[PDB]
Amino acid sequence: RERPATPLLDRASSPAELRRLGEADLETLADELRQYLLYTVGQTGGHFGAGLGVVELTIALHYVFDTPDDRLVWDVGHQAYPHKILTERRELMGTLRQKNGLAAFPRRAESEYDTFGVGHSSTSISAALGMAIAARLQGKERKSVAVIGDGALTAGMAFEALNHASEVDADMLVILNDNDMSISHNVGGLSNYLAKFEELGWNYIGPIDGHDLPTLVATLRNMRDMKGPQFLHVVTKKGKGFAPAELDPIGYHAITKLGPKYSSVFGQWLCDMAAQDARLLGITPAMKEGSDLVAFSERYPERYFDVAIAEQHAVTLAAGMACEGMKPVVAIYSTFLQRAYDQLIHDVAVQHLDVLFAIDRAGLVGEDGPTHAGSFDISYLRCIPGMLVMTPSDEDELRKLLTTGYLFDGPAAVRYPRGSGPNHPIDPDLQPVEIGKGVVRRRGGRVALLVFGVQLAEAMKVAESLDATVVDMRFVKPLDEALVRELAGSHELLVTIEENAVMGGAGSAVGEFLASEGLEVPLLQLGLPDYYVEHAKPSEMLAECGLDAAGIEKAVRQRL
Amino acid sequence: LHEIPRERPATPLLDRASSPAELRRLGEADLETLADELRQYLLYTVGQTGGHFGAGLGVVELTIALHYVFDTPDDRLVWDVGHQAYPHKILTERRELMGTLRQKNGLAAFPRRAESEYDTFGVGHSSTSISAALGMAIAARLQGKERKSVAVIGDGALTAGMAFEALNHASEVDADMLVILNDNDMSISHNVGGLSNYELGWNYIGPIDGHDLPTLVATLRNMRDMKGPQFLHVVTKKGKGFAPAELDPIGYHAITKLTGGPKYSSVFGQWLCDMAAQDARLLGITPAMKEGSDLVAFSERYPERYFDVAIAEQHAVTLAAGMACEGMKPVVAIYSTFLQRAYDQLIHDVAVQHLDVLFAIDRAGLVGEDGPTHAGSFDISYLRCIPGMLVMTPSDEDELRKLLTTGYLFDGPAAVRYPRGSGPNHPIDPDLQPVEIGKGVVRRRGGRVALLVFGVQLAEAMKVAESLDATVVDMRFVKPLDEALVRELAGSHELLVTIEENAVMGGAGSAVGEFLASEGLEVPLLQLGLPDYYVEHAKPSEMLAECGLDAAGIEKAVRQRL
Ligand SMILES: Cc1ncc(C[n+]2csc(CCOP(=O)(O)OP(=O)(O)O)c2C)c(N)n1
Ligand SMILES: Cc1ncc(C[n+]2csc(CCOP(=O)(O)OP(=O)(O)O)c2C)c(N)n1
Ligand SMILES: [Ca+2]
Ligand SMILES: [Ca+2]
Ligand SMILES: [Ca+2]
Ligand SMILES: [Ca+2]
Ligand SMILES: [Ca+2]
Ligand SMILES: [Mg+2]
Ligand SMILES: [Mg+2]
Repeated sequence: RERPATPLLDRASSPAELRRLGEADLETLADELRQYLLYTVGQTGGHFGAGLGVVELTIALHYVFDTPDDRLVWDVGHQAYPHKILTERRELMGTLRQKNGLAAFPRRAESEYDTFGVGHSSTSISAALGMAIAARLQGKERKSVAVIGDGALTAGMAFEALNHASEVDADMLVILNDNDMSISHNVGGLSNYLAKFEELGWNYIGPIDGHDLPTLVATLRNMRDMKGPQFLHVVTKKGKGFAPAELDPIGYHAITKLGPKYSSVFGQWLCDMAAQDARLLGITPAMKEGSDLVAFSERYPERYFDVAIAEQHAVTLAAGMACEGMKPVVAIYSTFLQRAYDQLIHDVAVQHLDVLFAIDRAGLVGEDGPTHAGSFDISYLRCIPGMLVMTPSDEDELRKLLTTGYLFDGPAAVRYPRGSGPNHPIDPDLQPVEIGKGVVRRRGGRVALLVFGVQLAEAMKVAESLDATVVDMRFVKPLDEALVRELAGSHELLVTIEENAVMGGAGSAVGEFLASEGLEVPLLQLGLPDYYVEHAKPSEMLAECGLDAAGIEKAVRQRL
Repeated sequence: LHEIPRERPATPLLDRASSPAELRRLGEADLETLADELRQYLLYTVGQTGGHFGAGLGVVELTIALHYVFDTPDDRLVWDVGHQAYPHKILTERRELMGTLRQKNGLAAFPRRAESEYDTFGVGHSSTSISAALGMAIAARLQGKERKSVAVIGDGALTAGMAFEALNHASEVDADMLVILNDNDMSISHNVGGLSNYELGWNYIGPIDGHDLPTLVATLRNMRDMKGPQFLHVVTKKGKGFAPAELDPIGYHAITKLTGGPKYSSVFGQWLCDMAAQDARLLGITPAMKEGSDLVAFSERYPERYFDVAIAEQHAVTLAAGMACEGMKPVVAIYSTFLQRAYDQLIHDVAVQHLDVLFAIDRAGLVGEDGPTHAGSFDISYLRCIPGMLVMTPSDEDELRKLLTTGYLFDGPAAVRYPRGSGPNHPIDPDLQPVEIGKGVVRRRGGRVALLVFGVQLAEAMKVAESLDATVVDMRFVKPLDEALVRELAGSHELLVTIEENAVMGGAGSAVGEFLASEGLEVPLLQLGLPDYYVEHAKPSEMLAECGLDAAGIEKAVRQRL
């Protein structure tokens, strides 16, 4: 495709210009906007289907509300490409999700029309409420509007926000963008009720057709000046306007521009262990596709649990299953495990319950940017007593360490990144490895590289030119102290490498052990720096952070 | 009743109901006399040891009925939070152990699995019961076992987001479980919330009188045998049967068994008021902990800038984010152990956007008889790894005031952590002045050993330092760490010692170690802090001594390294 002809959209580069068009033009503007959207997303890749579902709703909102003075908050923000296109950024969409281009989601630093950097779901009601409370105290006459999906509304913090808005009699509008969809279909008790609020203290209106610009513009006009907590139920269709996205809402949730993934390796381990042990239970907070429980859910429907977007519940539910003697596996991205932290600590680890966490998207995740980076799980997990914390270096180690944490009688974490690995051979057996034991991959001298994770291949390259010792550390928390102690006595430099924050990370565990035993060897900690890495392709981000061979080699040489 | 008995009461029927099995052999005509005896024993023993008071009083009839109608321990009973579960413990082979309650080596504060097969789920934090119960019911049905599952959740606990996530899921799996809403119109403070002022797939019964044993047994029997998501609305009174407690539900939430400086939370409360008197932008947030965090005076003087979000730690932090987007200045008062539940909101909504939000982290460190479920053991570890966080550890009351001011005036996310209880009782500067960020204060010049203290062990460290003639630093700042001072002491002394009331793993001491390693400074480093296990409940002094964090334990560790 090439740049579609869109003369009307070209007269609506900002809400004020859009607000100078006539209602008779909005209908045509929608077709134009859908065309430009389809065009640019095909040029760069990105999220697709949900943006198409809110083209009409996004036009109406900027037409009826005094944005940017009126505050508009988008939940998740993956459906916000139309919003960006109408807020001075249409002509920059060709840079979307590229280094130094537009970010994946609304970002305050990127435009005055983005009230709240989003990425994680279910924060919009809370943020809109806070803006509304502040606006009221300062006597401003601002509208506060939150657009939340029926999937994002399943999170507990959205219930908390709706309860609190009722309490403070907040003048805000919550717009429920109900399209019956999540990434997968929306499965949950609330989804069933949405198919068929006022009790909670909200003035409910709708449902209305979210693709009826005349109705949308009239409904919004009326609700725009009503007082107190207002709730508009709108019904949209994911992929509206593109036939094969309407047919395939899951596949067209996001598209690419016009060796097995680690998550696939996890999924076959899950199926293989389930065939061998009837105790296994697989849990995901609405990420069946991403974490890849697809086969598992089809082959063992009775042992598969999609808890919706409820990371907290996912974890405490696993704890309860562990009380009865089952073996739950919580599949969760490193960034989303931040939201279940208290359940991991209080309900699982304090009780030393037997729960395995399969921590995907560990490290840098690329175009989705810093809201989704898996930068912290080794730091936040390893300070927790009882936690077995593991960092596989390739597909085969992922399988083995899954097996090892699974069989371990206690809470265990295996983290691994998005994408593929060095494509080494995978042993089909299902046997564990000894806990707390590293593996020496290269016997060298002078400098030793203690690798926790998938930088091992890069460290081996470094090691051929330096003749370094290379250790495939497998465990962070049950640290292999004996190995570290001998390495510290036989080398002049220990170098730790990890795709995790340097502060509090795996290298610091080595450092703590060094300090406690009075071992005086020099130590160089390589890992993620103390700032939020800007979106780019994963290799660009790794290079920026010095976690490619060139970066590792340079830092090692300069230390020596 | 009007007095707490000082001598063990006569409880002939209670003595015949030492476990549910024998409780179930009594007759309906006896349960109401059992309840009266249970209530008397409860008052007696809680007056002997201290403990949670009013919430158990209100579930005395409910607990009797439950163990009478349900086949416990085979049927799964899960108590939410667990502070109301003393009667549950009295009826489950522990009545004669209640005299050890909340003491070192005695019964714990909450139900705990390793303490009794009658405690299906260790609790302390709230709102986990529906999840844990739904988890047990799913397993039971897959193992083909016919057991019942029951969660007893208070109206306060039900304001939490996870409880909603659990109700939505239970209805979706069509789980065979009973949720009982123990509704007494009360949290710790009055229950403030939209849910308070008041289909998802459950079968709702009630409300019913939670103190009428015959309706309870009748209804419970009925619902024990119904299928699918079952939901019983029961209404109780906090303090039922102890007049003074029904007249003051807040003051009798917990009691002491039957002089110093201000509490750190009281210092915070005073700081919050003074700073609100001079800045009209300041907003105070607590998730239902107005008393504990001590926003009492603030909430009375500045009602329009005080926000209690109920037991909703997550909304609390993201609300603050939004307040700061409009130029207001939110202060989130939150316990270390409870900030664990809003970690994602701090990181993604606050830290990633560098929003101006101050976190006053109370109950940092060991918290005493409440035991490991409430310990503030990790906040230094889980916050210092987050980019953009200013992380601060005051050593006394005046330091607390100064670092609150520093964190507030700082434009961005700041955190000030402090323990429960009182400090060394040093003069407090009435002014509102900040200190320079990232700079420690040399409080003693010695030699050979340098103590780098992050927080309230400073006084104990100063005692060891005078005995050893050591150098002592009051570090004040973990995350913008005083790199120049550490480096100076590393060349000057033979041993650096780090002291903090936080896990050694990932703690402030390891921030020092990270710094030494990156500059290749090779000085011996001894890290004192909290060990890598869960410290069993005791008096705070007893827990701190177990961890080596009093003057004697510090000196022993130092002198032993030397
Ligand atoms: C806390 C959290 N967990 C998981 C995700 C992964 N995720 C990205 S989009 C999405 C589903 C969106 O569903 P919905 O709210 O209805 O938006 P829609 O696409 O249906 O318009 C999910 C689960 C997330 N963004 N945040
Ligand atoms: C996540 C969390 N936040 C805060 C607390 C503090 N807390 C302990 S007990 C209590 C009140 C709970 O009220 P409720 O559930 O209604 O039981 P009641 O005391 O009325 O019987 C609170 C807020 C907690 N236990 N957990
Ligand atoms: Ca796709
Ligand atoms: Ca083999
Ligand atoms: Ca060789
Ligand atoms: Ca160790
Ligand atoms: Ca530093
Ligand atoms: Mg949806
Ligand atoms: Mg209550």
